[PDB]
Amino acid sequence: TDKLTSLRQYTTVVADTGDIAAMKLYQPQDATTNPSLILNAAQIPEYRKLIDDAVAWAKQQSNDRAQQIVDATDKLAVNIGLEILKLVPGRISTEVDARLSYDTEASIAKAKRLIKLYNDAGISNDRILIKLASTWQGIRAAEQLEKEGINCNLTLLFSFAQARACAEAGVFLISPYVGRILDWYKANTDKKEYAPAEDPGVVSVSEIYQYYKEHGYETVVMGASFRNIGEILELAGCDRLTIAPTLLKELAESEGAIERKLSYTGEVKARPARITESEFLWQHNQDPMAVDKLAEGIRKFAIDQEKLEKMIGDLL
Amino acid sequence: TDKLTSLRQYTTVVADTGDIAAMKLYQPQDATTNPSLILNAAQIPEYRKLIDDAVAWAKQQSNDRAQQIVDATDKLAVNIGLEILKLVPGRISTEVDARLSYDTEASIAKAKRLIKLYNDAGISNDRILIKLASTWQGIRAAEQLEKEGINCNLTLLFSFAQARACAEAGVFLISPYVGRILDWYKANTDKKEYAPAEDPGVVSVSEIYQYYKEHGYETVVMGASFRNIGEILELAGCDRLTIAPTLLKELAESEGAIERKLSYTGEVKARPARITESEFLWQHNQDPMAVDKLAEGIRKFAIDQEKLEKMIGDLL
Ligand SMILES: *[C@@H]1[C@@H](O)[C@H]([C@H](O)COP(=O)(O)O)O[C@H]1O
Ligand SMILES: *[C@@H]1[C@@H](O)[C@H]([C@H](O)COP(=O)(O)O)O[C@H]1O
Repeated sequence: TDKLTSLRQYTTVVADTGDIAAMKLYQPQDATTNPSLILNAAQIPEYRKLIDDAVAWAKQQSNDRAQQIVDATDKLAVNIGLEILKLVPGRISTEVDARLSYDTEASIAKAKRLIKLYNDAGISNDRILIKLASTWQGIRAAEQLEKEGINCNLTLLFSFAQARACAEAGVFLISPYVGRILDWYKANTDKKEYAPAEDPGVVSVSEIYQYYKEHGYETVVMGASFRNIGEILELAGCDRLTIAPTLLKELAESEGAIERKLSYTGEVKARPARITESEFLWQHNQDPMAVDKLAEGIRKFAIDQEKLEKMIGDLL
Repeated sequence: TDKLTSLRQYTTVVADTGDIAAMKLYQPQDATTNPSLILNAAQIPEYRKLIDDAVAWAKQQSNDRAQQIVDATDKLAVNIGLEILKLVPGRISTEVDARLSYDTEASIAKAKRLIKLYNDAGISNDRILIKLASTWQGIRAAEQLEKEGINCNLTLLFSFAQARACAEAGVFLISPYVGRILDWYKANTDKKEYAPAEDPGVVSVSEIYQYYKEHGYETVVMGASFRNIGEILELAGCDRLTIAPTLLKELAESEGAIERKLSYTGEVKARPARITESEFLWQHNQDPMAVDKLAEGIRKFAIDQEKLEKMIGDLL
């Protein structure tokens, strides 16, 4: 058989898309969305119903334009999640407004709001991951949310400091990036070609996986952001991998068996003291890639939130 | 006469160097040092005495190598400052260990330590600025230090969020950058030639000046980091400008009178509520230049601190 089937021996495959067609085709365990994917899925003609339903629902919650905008955008994201959950047996990841990324209290509130919308639609918390940026503030939000029974997907994870802080916070899942790290290295160094094992994103996630397993952390490691199938294959054995339909298709069309790459077979090591905020900030900012890309990914998801709001505002 | 004399009609000229020769030649009101300048000034043959004196003093404070390293490096910076104060009637800026930049409590302690060294040498606080990075943690450190009669120079100021937070903290002085902003724009955009008025660093400091004066803030605005004399001339009227000997020389050798560029002639405007940490983080991270350059400048100054420590460690 094919490399997607072979990968699935080792790794739980997750579909990184808001498109239900992919869920039907690849029958993934979980799915991930993000504000950009929500904005793109809103353009799928067959999703016009979901948009109109979100708007109609919002208009019934209040007579305030600003609030209708927020209600409609949140309901759209949730409506898309609900369609996906009809077709995937595991989790949907739904991302909070990235404008809240440096605000712990606002992020906790938004997570609870999205959870409420799902719960009111009949979906329990065991089917949802609230996805948010792994800034210090986001990690602290997640720590509290997990204590209150809300499982999170900590994302935009670039530096080891972020990885460590997320594990120490006991978050349900992390989605550390591969592809965006490659992007940075291609843009900021003269090496524009990497063998899969030397891809800096592959190295990053591999190192994270090892750290997590060597210290007995239970946080799920889900690689995210991919540019090529080689990156994915180098991470075979990662707990989960979230992969866009384009690369799911490439894997399914690639013949051959693959070997497991990521394993931990040793003893559990004693954990350090928790990283402090000051230590986290020092260490994250040692990493010029992580500095740039965390801030950038937040800015970009925030822009897409604003674009979604503009789309919705025009329909009220 | 010359452009340096002409500039001095409008702006207090400060010498950006650890080299006493410059203080004698240009007779500046104040001087600024930084960890890189301290490392460089340590290489001036005539400063060997200052180094040997710092090491000998350190060895008398303790028999602990780690502590001697810190004591000697701090004493060297102060010894250089003391030499400069013999030749300048105003302030010396002496910068704290940049490794402390994301640690408010450690930064407060270091500032007080340096102040103690100066005070023990007979120098009062009205002659000293403790220089530190304008991270949130540094601004909070400075806010407290000012309440305790220690005047600070908040530096590595790139974003407007930083400028606003520094003003709101009531810091004695800021040293926002011009030249490093130009550096970033040349490296990250296709425009590698700027007319002085369009130089993004000039624009940054000009905007900061306007904001400070329009809201009645008393914090001194001292432009820092220069790549050419045109940048400096565009800021004629800035409260202070700290300028390296190379450009002081260029200004002194340029004939011609210059006009004042930076002025505020209006009414005092009401201040907003204080920017919160979350707002500050959001706004700072909107600025990819500021994101990169704040973290980078900290990393670089920290490296120079380590290099200084290596030099000292070798002499114990
Ligand atoms: C959410 C998930 O949807 C995304 C995605 O995997 C990133 O992919 P690129 O945009 O291709 O880098 O990342 C998580 O934050
Ligand atoms: C301290 C001061 O010494 C420096 C200096 O002005 C920066 O100049 P470049 O190194 O040429 O950009 O800046 C303050 O932090």
